[PDB]
Amino acid sequence: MKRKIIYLASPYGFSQQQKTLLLPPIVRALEALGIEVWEPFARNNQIDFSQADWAYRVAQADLQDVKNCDGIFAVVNGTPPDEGVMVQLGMAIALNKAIFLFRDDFRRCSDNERYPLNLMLFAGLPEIGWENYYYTSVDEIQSHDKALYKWLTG
Amino acid sequence: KRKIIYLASPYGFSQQQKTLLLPPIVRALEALGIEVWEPFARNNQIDFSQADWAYRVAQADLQDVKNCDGIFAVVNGTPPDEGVMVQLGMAIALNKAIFLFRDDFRRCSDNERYPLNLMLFAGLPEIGWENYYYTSVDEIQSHDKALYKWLTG
Amino acid sequence: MKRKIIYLASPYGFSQQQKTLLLPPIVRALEALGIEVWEPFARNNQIDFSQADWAYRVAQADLQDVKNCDGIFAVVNGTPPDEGVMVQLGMAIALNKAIFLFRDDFRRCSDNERYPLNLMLFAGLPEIGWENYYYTSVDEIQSHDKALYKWLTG
Amino acid sequence: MKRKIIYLASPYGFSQQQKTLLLPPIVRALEALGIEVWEPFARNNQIDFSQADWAYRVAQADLQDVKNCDGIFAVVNGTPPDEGVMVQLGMAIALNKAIFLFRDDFRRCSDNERYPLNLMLFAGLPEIGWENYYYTSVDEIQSHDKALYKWLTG
Ligand SMILES: Nc1nc(Cl)nc2c1ncn2[C@@H]1O[C@H](CO)[C@@H](O)[C@@H]1F
Ligand SMILES: Nc1nc(Cl)nc2c1ncn2[C@@H]1O[C@H](CO)[C@@H](O)[C@@H]1F
Ligand SMILES: Nc1nc(Cl)nc2c1ncn2[C@@H]1O[C@H](CO)[C@@H](O)[C@@H]1F
Ligand SMILES: Nc1nc(Cl)nc2c1ncn2[C@@H]1O[C@H](CO)[C@@H](O)[C@@H]1F
Ligand SMILES: [Mg+2]
Ligand SMILES: [Mg+2]
Repeated sequence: MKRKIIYLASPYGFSQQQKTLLLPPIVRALEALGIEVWEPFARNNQIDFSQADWAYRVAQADLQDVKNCDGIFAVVNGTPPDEGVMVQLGMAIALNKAIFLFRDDFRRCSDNERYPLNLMLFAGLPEIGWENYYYTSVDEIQSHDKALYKWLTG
Repeated sequence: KRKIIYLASPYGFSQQQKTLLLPPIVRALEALGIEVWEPFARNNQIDFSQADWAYRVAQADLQDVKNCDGIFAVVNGTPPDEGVMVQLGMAIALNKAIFLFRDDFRRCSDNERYPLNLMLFAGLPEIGWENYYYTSVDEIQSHDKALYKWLTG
Repeated sequence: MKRKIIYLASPYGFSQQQKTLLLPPIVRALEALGIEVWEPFARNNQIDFSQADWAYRVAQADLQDVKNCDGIFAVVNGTPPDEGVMVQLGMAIALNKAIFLFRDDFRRCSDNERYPLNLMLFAGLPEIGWENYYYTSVDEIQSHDKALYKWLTG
Repeated sequence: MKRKIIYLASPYGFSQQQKTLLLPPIVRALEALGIEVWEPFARNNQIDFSQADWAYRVAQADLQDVKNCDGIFAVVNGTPPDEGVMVQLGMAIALNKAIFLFRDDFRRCSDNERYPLNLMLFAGLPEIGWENYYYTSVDEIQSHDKALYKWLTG
């Protein structure tokens, strides 16, 4: 059937080693669920970075990808989470996309007891049961008891 | 008549920043005839004894961005605040007017065109985005920049 | 009560509003205790930024000032705390300077349950009683029940 | 003769995927030069993390490790660099250890023209030729033309 499209938002493309070693396993786990993965660092591989307007066109391309995804899978590691990822997450919330968060970072960093991060990151998630959309390890992505799988199966 | 600006900032996280940094910016925005929605003030009366206060603040902030006319996002720091970034994103996706403020003199970015991550500028024009980018509090009321022009059609 | 030299390490010089509104109140609070305050953004205001070596000169003068102060007063607001403040805090720890920390940020941001920040920031403070060196408001700075006041009388 | 000891300071132990996949390749790059690698997350994995005082014990062990290493190899990826790495780098500078910086993150984030990061990170490096101590990929670590190799071989 038409594979669901996930926009995989991450800061992992800014580092040589992270792009090479951290992203492929996450892409693989998502694809093992039957997902069509739009990964921005891969999807922008061929830009003419010769050109001065390259940054604006990457921004417009990323904006179109988020508007056309079915859901976002946002890597929100780091203190704080990446600002580009955060802009993409807020776009997804406002457009009623499916929302899934990933953080295998064990530091807690927040102003509230309910959420391990700034509360805005959870605005598009339900009040009760948001943890089902919150993944804390790559091997958890495949879980039939978590929200990504449930969302794929109607 | 007056347009509504959502003033997104991390300045409510420090007692000193909330009292000393925010009022001057609120004053500058109001002196242009803008009705300013400042989230830390607008949620002063939310029951912070309750466990669900974080969810109610998040929905209130989401509703405010949906109902504001523009966002005025304080994007100081390396990197800019993540909640501000989420709210700027809602605003871009909802076709709100967008204005950015950064009086931080550090450059922190992935590109030479823009002083920050290019996603922050996704909702601004390709040419002339700098007219929407304020680098000092006293620049806010400048008649040559985008905020004043936006009020006067 | 002695006139000891405090190096006042902060990121508040990087923002125009912060430099003029947040930093002076902390300078005054320390000076109200009879401290000689070494504030780096003012102390290096007489440097020649016109030529390209100004960053190496400022880095060296900051290093000397930590070498010669009696204690550091590190403003460790932000998520995370400022990296230059962090380097200078590490210099002061290794140099056995007195250590005092300031955080009026409400957000707890940490690896661990003992301390509100990354544990390394506290390596130079006692195992028990470190709270007495940890200041969470401008008003608290002058309290005679906290370590800064007692250090001046020692 | 005793092998030179490098303290490998990084935030990579806070993320399960980063600890597993990013650290081993760097440890191997350093060991292939004959270095004894002190990596803090592994060196403290035997501490009893059920007890409340573990945070203090890790801080003191990290402090002692920096005092007893010959050099530090500081992973300063991220915006900004990790605050614990920064404290450990500051300790290393004040204690006249050899200093080496690693950043394969292509984002530039700084207050100056000369350096790609906050100028304090370079205070322990010479004014001229500091780039020789600054590594931008795992593959560069072994370069016979950069400062680590020269430091090992007199
Ligand atoms: N320079 C950039 N290149 C690419 Cl391919 N993507 C970028 C860039 N800057 C920001 N982004 C986008 O924003 C996030 C990283 O900040 C990613 O989800 C996505 F890559
Ligand atoms: N705790 C918070 N309270 C309020 Cl009223 N707003 C918050 C809170 N945490 C995050 N935010 C929202 O996100 C931004 C700061 O992260 C602000 O624009 C806005 F306040
Ligand atoms: N550009 C800088 N100028 C001065 Cl005077 N000090 C600086 C600069 N960049 C970093 N620092 C120093 O490091 C910290 C800020 O990162 C301060 O404690 C101290 F100011
Ligand atoms: N929880 C921590 N455990 C260990 Cl072993 N080291 C830590 C911890 N938190 C901070 N650090 C130290 O500071 C840096 C990470 O912030 C590392 O160089 C070193 F690990
Ligand atoms: Mg099919
Ligand atoms: Mg299955």
